[PDB]
Amino acid sequence: PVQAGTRTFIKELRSRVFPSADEIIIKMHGSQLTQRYLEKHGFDVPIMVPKLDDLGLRLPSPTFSVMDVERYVGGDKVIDVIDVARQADSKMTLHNYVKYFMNPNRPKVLNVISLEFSDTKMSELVEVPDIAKKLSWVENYWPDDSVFPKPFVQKYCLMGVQDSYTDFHIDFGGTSVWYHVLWGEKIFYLIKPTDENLARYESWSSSVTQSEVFFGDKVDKCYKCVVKQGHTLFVPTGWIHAVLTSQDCMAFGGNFLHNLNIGMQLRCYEMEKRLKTPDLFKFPFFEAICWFVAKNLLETLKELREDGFQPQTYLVQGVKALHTALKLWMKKELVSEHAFEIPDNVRPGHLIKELSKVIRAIEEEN
Ligand SMILES: O=C(O)CCC(=O)C(=O)O
Ligand SMILES: [Fe+2]
Ligand SMILES: [Fe+2]
Repeated sequence: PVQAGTRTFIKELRSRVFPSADEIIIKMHGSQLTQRYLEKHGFDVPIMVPKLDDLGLRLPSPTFSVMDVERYVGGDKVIDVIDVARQADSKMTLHNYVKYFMNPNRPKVLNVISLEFSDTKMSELVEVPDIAKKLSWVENYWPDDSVFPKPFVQKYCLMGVQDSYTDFHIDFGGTSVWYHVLWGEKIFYLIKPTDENLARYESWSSSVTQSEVFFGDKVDKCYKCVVKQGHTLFVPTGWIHAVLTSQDCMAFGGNFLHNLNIGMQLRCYEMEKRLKTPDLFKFPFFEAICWFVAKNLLETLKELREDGFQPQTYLVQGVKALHTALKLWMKKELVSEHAFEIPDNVRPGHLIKELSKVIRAIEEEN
């Protein structure tokens, strides 16, 4: 058995020659990446932006070190660290990790991918891509008067040593993500969320041998995408991926929900419940925001309707998806676990009704 994360597993991973990510990803300029563009062409595949020009992405120069991160963040903060060889979660202090990171003789391969710092002094040193902020649900529909706290999943600092490996997974809540390498290099293994691939992934996740079975071998194509320094990668909803730190690296990233692929976002969330993924603890109120969005998307439609216009395809599909989800969460035999997530500004029974007819119309009036 070849265990994920081990020196042996890495020998095989580094030797396989996967189909190039160039077969599917789109490379564009920071200026080309607009909400307008996405709403027409769709956001169904990874988008690569080689130069950060025009992304609105601001961050410390290529010399920003791991030592600086400890200063700006505070070596005291306890962080989640990954023992890659054992594919297990550990704990440490930003101080001890840096000490480990800088020692030339690393006795083990440890990785940091969950350090959220928007609540620290290192936050001012970073501004996320404008596109991410334009699409982000939290950026557009989160009321300043809710009881639920606003989620901080927009700024992560990643620091991994050579050969750190994150096994295949789908980002929490089915969120999209942006990724930038300050220095070093990351290698992404990307799998398209085809119905076949999603079923198989959920199967592989709920099987004991998951760690001895390379998921890349269970699908038709596993695209190798090399993210070199200065590059920014945008991974869309539901994409299954694994990442390998080919060399000591520091990168930044963030997660965001949007109106383009609501169907896939709802499918990935429901799957993550079925597998009881500890990751979902990062978007505790995914359902709360879904109600907020439904109210807004209902409005947009009510308008286009009362003025004789037909909505864009993705918007009907998306709203129709929210409809099923909201209705499922209200079932008498289930509402007891979803209830607390219903905002006090929304009338559950009523909203699901307004959605029902608005969808009824569009479907019939077409
Ligand atoms: O860097 C890693 O090892 C994993 C990163 C990742 O999965 C992400 O940004 O969505
Ligand atoms: Fe991920
Ligand atoms: Fe968001």
